[PDB]
Amino acid sequence: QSMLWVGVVSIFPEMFRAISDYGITSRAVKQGLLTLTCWNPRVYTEDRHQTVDDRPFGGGPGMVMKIKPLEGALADARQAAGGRKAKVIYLSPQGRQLTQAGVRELAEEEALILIAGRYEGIDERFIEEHVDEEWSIGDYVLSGGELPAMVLVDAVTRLLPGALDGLLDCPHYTRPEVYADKRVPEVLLSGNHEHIRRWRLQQALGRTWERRADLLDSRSLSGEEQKLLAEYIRQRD
Amino acid sequence: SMLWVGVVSIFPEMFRAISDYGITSRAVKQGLLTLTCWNPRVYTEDRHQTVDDRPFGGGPGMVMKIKPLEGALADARQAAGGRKAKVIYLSPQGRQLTQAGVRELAEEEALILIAGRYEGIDERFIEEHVDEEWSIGDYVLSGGELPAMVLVDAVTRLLPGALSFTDGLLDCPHYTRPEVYADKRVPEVLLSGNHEHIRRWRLQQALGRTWERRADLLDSRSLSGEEQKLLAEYIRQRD
Ligand SMILES: C[S@@+](CC[C@H](N)C(=O)[O-])C[C@H]1O[C@@H](n2cnc3c(N)ncnc32)[C@H](O)[C@@H]1O
Ligand SMILES: CCN(CC)Cc1ccc(CNC(=O)c2csc3nc[nH]c(=O)c23)cc1
Repeated sequence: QSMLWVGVVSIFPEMFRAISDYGITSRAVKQGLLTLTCWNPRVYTEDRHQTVDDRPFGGGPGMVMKIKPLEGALADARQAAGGRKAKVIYLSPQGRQLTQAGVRELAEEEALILIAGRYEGIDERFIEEHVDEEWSIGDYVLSGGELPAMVLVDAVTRLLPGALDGLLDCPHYTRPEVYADKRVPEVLLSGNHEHIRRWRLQQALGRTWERRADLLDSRSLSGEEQKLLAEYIRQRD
Repeated sequence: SMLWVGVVSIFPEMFRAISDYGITSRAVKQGLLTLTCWNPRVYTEDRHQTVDDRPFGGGPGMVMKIKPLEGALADARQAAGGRKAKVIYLSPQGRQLTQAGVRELAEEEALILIAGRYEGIDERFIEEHVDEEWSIGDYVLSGGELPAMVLVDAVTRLLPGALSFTDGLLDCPHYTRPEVYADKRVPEVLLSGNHEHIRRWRLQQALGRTWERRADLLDSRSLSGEEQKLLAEYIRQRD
């Protein structure tokens, strides 16, 4: 009955408590908006040492994940999905960088089977055969795909209806009015509810321009927001 | 220990995912990593005031107070000792983390990471105490705990003894046993070639895969004579 079924293929399923016990994903799991199941490839091995790493063909340092244990856990995950259209995602640095655009696309799916790789990664033929899409969470290399898998689940979950632009946010201020010789901008303490809306929007635009100008090349600035940005750039030291 | 990490988060027990598992866990055991947590809620004035307060000027949502954060931070600073500690705020508004930044962060002796929730943080605390602001990518998460864990993991691989985007290129494909799987056979160069044939093929595959998937990384990185030939040969023979 859940609006998104997620199956995670990982040798560390305990690690995923970070999303099952905490936050919006945890809430969604309880509310039944998200079914979160794990599939340890180690419980699909033929030896007592639960060996899941194989040597690489052509030498070189590192290990490759063993194909048969992965095959097992994937088949089992596919089985539990039922009649749901399940997209198989491999979390990989070589994948399509995840952006909110991709998150919206992934949120439209009814089932997601996420492969959390380890060591040097998973065999190319295994990808070629089973994987539907490859995603990266950013241009940095991590030790495994469990944290990227959890990041993907969290990002998509917020979009699931009931769980809860291209412009950075405005700065935020809370109690006290003055702290360590630093005072809250007057516009917030004494100002119109449309002039606070004005200032916040102007700060949003300005901070985006200052830090993430690329997000503004993508965006198409309106008349109203170009004037507030011009005001920001000119009213700045 | 080699590197000292202190995490300022309202969910300190979430960090069990990196302290108990993988390379980071190994590093903590081996004594290369020192992982500590600092809950801001155990620093309020009264145990009645929440960590989340109201935003000045109205609007929807909540903000994180300066005092609870300031307490945890001054305390985290104390435990670092004589170590030069860089204070990082994990935020979507920060500049995007790349392997370049990871290498820079790995050179540090101590790191104090600030994880916030969906609520903002009072700008004055940032202005005053934060040394760097980092984002893990252009997507919205509920909080900075997973980005904090991602930062710690990325950095700990670089710590000597614990064990794409290295040379600005993606990686080559990988193949393991069996020689033939699902009617697909391991490229001969790996089964029969020498250690020079293999280097050349792997480099050609890394170039080709980068060109195919992340052409932007190639606009940035300049291509050499040997590389352009390996890439031309990749493009022209791909099909
Ligand atoms: C040592 S890393 C990748 C090594 C190498 N670049 C490769 O994939 O051939 C091992 C695993 O961590 C995951 N991973 C690492 N960095 C990632 C990132 N930036 N985004 C998503 N997954 C990542 C993937 O599941 C990958 O198979
Ligand atoms: C209070 C302002 N929020 C909009 C109502 C903006 C906002 C703040 C904090 C978050 C939570 N994000 C992080 O803590 C975070 C920390 S690092 C990071 N990297 C990529 N994406 C991220 O969401 C993050 C999300 C939105």
